[PDB]
Amino acid sequence: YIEYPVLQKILIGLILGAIVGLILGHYGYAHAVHTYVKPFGDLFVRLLKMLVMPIVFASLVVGAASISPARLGRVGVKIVVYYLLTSAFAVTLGIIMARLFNPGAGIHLAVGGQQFQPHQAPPLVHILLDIVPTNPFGALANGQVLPTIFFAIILGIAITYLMNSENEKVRKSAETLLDAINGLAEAMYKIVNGVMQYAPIGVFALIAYCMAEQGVHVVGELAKVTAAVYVGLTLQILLVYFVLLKIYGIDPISFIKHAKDAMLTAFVTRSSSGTLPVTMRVAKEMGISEGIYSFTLPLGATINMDGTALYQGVATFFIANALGSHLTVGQQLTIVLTAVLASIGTAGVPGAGAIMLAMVLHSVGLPLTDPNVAAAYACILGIDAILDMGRTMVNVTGDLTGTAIVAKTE
Amino acid sequence: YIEYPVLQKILIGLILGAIVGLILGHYGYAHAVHTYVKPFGDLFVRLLKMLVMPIVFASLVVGAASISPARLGRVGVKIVVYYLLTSAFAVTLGIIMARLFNPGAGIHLAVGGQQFQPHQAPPLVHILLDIVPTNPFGALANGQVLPTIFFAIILGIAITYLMNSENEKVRKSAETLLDAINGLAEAMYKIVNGVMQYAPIGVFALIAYCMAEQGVHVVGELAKVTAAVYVGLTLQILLVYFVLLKIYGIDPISFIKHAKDAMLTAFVTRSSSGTLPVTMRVAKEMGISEGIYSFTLPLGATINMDGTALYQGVATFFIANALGSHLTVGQQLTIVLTAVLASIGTAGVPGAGAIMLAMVLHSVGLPLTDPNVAAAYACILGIDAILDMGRTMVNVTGDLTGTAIVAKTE
Amino acid sequence: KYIEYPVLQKILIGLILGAIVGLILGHYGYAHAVHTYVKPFGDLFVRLLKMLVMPIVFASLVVGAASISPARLGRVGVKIVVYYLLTSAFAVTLGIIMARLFNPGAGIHLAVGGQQFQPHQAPPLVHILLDIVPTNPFGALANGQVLPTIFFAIILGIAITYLMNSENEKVRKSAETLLDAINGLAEAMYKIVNGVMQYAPIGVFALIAYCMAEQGVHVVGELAKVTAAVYVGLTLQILLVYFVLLKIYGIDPISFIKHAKDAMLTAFVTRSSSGTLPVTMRVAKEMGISEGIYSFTLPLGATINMDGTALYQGVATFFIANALGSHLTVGQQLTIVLTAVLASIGTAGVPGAGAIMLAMVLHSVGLPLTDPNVAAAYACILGIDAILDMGRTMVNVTGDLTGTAIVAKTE
Ligand SMILES: N[C@@H](CC(=O)O)C(=O)O
Ligand SMILES: N[C@@H](CC(=O)O)C(=O)O
Ligand SMILES: N[C@@H](CC(=O)O)C(=O)O
Ligand SMILES: [Hg+2]
Ligand SMILES: [Hg+2]
Ligand SMILES: [Hg+2]
Ligand code: NA
Ligand code: NA
Ligand code: NA
Ligand code: NA
Ligand code: NA
Ligand code: NA
Repeated sequence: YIEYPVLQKILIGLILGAIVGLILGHYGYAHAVHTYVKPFGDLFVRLLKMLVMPIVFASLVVGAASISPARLGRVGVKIVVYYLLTSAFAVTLGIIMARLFNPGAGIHLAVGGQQFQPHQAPPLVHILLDIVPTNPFGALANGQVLPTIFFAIILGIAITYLMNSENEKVRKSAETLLDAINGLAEAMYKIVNGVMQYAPIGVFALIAYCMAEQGVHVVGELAKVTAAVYVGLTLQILLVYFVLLKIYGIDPISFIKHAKDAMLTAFVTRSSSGTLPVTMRVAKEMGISEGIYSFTLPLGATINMDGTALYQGVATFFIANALGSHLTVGQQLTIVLTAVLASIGTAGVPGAGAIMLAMVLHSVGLPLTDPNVAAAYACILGIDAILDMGRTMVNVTGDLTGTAIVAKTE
Repeated sequence: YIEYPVLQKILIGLILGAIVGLILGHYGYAHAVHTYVKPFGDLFVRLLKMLVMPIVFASLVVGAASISPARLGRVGVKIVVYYLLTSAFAVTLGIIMARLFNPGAGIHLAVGGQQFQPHQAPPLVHILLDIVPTNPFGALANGQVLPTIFFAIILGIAITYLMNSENEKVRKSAETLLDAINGLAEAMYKIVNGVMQYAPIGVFALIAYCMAEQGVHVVGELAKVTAAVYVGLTLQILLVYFVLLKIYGIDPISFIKHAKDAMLTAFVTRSSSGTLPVTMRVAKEMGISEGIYSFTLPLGATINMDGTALYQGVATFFIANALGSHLTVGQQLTIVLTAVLASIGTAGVPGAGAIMLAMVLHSVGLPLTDPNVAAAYACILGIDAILDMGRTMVNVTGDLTGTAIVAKTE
Repeated sequence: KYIEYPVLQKILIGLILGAIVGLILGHYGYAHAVHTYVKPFGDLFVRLLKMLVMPIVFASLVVGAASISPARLGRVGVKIVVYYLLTSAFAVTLGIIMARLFNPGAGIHLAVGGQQFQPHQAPPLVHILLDIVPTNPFGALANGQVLPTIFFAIILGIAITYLMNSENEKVRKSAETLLDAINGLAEAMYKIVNGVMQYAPIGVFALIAYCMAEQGVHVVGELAKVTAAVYVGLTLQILLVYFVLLKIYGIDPISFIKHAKDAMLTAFVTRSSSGTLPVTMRVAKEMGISEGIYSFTLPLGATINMDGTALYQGVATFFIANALGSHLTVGQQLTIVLTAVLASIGTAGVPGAGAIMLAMVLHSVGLPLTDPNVAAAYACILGIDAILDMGRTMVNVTGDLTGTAIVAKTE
């Protein structure tokens, strides 16, 4: 009986969660909320957590095979260099956005009864080294997001080199495997949309609790982050796209004139993908060559989400702050590096980057298996659909921009 | 040098195990049996244990893709509804069969020196929740039958939805994967028949011991179960099939008249599969439409083993009773739910349902990694080929019945 | 990266140049400068190999087992696998007796944890056999467990083939696409070998910049001792094993080498059993051998049938035993024979294949690479690998040309 505008569907359980919560954080005892409504956001949280392991790894084998030299011609060398440098700046700017806003801190929580401890971050030599997983199976098997990453990328570059192989038997294998890995990837996102369908219930319970148990003080903080994000996203559009459209030859204000339909679709769809027969239509409607908008636009569909990278920058900081954790330089620029990858393999479905955030949380020090960490995560997971729209939308823009700059080079 | 009627082959080591045992549980010291002949049933037990994990999972991804809406047309909606409601009643009736007989209890054993403890079955909220595996890889990797299941069925439903996909790249992946997962499944059953070949040795040692060390008191108890099963199987045939054949239009006593050859083959083959060019032949020799007996008969080959579902009902109870464990309501109707699935993905080979029993043992509270549990399992594993015949046979009948009732609807 | 040279000479450069930056800094300077600074670079190397060890035991053996599996090979190949299996089996026997003559390692006595290597107590036979049917195959791979992993590979790869014999199509296509996927893991995994093998000069540099830094000059001999124990076993294999049965059948054994010159030298410098196949099959035709005979056997001997590796894995397991202070027992003696047969059977035939695959046979005698001491002794002999890899690679290639010629006479 449940099938509605799947974005409005959430926004309904969200403004209506905040309200069933807030009041039962008065008249009633939110240990009625705690015992009864809470397990439902938990069923939600977990269902995502599930996907986090397959879809880090499955994704990155695929996505790594997407860029791998020598697997892309020089028409695509001159676009990946763009994609990589653009989405890297985006997280830099997400860090500096959430460095301006203190999104979270003062939302101080300590769920175990004890405040989050950071287990002692060890000698550099070991921390680097300790990421070549000694048994890659083990890595996936239990947890280990980092090695699991290094092992995906390593495989995914190898995978491609076997398609270059002078041998047939070797190539058909190499392929059928790369195929099977994708399809895991895909089927795994199919499960995302699965859970995303449970999402209204889940998101209901999630801020029926942030409102129930964090008082009204969270409301601001949740907004503070939204602000930190959007005002960074449009700070990205202005200080980052318009900045280099002007550098090359494309009239930057009129760029938006033709690219209107794409971005709005990207916004309300909350799916970088959904907006591609809208993006490529727009792409043709601005001089762009058949072969150029055929490579780049549907490759920027998955790889190249500046909107996600900035998101995962401000999200990692919202968790740091939540816990009571000084996110250190170094682990600063880890966020830059890890949210680049974290973006690179973020689906471009509905709630992709919220799951993929785990990867970058995990890599700075905050493992989702840590009551405190996974509390601060369960919170920002509640205002995700609200970020997912500006997010999705920039992600789509960033492909139209790069397509246009490299169009000028050809 | 060993190649005989592979069913008579076992029944030889079985009546000749019970005899080498029983006597060496007198004149000689069955700590000669314990040290010398026993490791040979163990090599057997383990070899099955091995398969249990791949073939729960590989099976259920495949088998879930077999039913998954929307993957089956309404000709098969009107048969799966049958299959699911029939095999469900079968375990209900298996529970009530072994509720009448006390198959096991008084076979009280305590192998660790200590009697089986049940580790404390925790808060409902957690027990449900705690089956969305947090890392699917982990789940399989170490043990975890339940989540492993949930994740199978969740994947296999997703898998199918990608074949519905408007995209080609997406469908070919989705396929090659679903292909690879099968073939695991298959190659895994190939290993079953492997082990099943060692089985005569294995089954020899198994009741050369139940006879050596349990006294003669077991002999009855082993029969008690056989009784509890067969008199449940033919109680199924009479009170369940004849009951609804009479409800629709098919003359129920004459149904058996044409279906003779199928059932006997099913009996001696001990392979639901072997009996399909025999089942479909009989299916044509009773008015059934080419398209109807083409869908349902070879789909009832794997899915829809009323005979297995009942088996796993009475087996779970034989272990409960063996240990000294009151199998509780709830975990009662768990057995109903779990042995439905446990049946749904039971191979339809030789010794399929014996392995797949673990899945349903495991799910009530008795994990095969618990000396006591896996002692009670190693015993009933010895009279498996004796059940496997009545079992196999009903499984085959249940497809011919459903085919005939849904034939009347068309 | 600017780094692309004769990839074998490339290593031999960082090796004679490691030994020299090491040796001296084990005087003037304090090799706790070496220890803190240059050492992690060999470790990045060691680890990168270790990575591969698990996939490429398993992926390899599923494939390789499907290579032999009856009934998957006709009687033209029955009469060659029987050769291959008996030849490579004797090779490790001869590797054991080579390193039984030389004491390669011992007196290189090390105890890294501060404590000397303990052997954890090798349990009742019944359990030790039994305990190799992995109870959860996933578990096995997942965490470590080389032996079961193997048993489970070989068990699958035999089954895999049986499904291709299947009267059913749906059953065969699956069976295949899977057996395809598993290969390609296999293959992609060895692509990663060559990857690491490219880092190798750095890695090998650091590795004996240390064995030279911290083991004094005493190691230098010991490292050579092994090389000796290997080569003088390899050419003891050629003379006492090949020439011995070429003379038994009909082929003039000294003139055999006359036509097979080009193949062996290529095999030597390539350090790649595979690279030397359009060289091996060319020579194979230039000695009467039938089109159908040298088409089956030579490129099947490419991967399966590395006498040169089997002997290597024999002397290597002994170099580790000796290093630690471990009496390698009979039983675990003939384990080495059995395990280095398989260990060879699925050794890639790439560059540094058999060094990785050694882990499989170390692991199966009692020395698990997860044991500081064990994986110290391993990191050492890993440094003089490219030096062995040449004689090794080369014999591996010879042994296919021999078997091809003997079974040629039978046809
Ligand atoms: N919302 C983004 C992906 C993400 O969730 O980060 C998109 O689909 O475009
Ligand atoms: N014996 C059944 C399956 C099972 O063992 O439960 C059949 O093959 O029909
Ligand atoms: N060097 C051998 C394989 C090995 O390293 O053992 C070859 O490629 O022929
Ligand atoms: Hg919150
Ligand atoms: Hg018994
Ligand atoms: Hg050394
Ligand atoms: Na995008
Ligand atoms: Na992405
Ligand atoms: Na059936
Ligand atoms: Na079944
Ligand atoms: Na070879
Ligand atoms: Na080999």
